[PDB]
Amino acid sequence: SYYAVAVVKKGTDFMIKDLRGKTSCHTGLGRSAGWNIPIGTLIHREDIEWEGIESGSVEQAVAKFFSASCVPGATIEQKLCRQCKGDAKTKCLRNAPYSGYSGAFQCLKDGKGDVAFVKHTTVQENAPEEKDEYELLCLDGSRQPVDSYKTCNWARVAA
Ligand SMILES: [Fe+3]
Repeated sequence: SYYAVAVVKKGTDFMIKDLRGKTSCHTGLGRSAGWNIPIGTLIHREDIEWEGIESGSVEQAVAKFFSASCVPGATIEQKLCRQCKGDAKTKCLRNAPYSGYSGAFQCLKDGKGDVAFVKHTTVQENAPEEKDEYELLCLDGSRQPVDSYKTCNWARVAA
């Protein structure tokens, strides 16, 4: 079991209400801290209105919602692939430089994203020497520092 956390650089000042039109980094299409929890959360405080109905387009309603994302694994929406590092043909594959926990966070570190949707051990695991350079978006419209994820997380995820 992990916690889903939303990780941001210190010195940006956007809160959870303020996410529309930001850029984002996800581990990949369909993963738990990655597409599932933040996108469903955003859908249920009504930030992402489900744009589709020729077609349940979740990918569309999300592309409508952030400016540009990296979401390795994305099928339909070429906005979702727009911040991804790598080659033309490769960069948005389900494994690619920006795929996964480590890659979602490297997206944000690299400046390629304003937020990374990840898990509670990602910043320590990947950059223990730069943890104070980050904080976490809480659901209550505050920030807390990276250690505070028990008190600052989008959800607790099963095994
Ligand atoms: Fe996961």
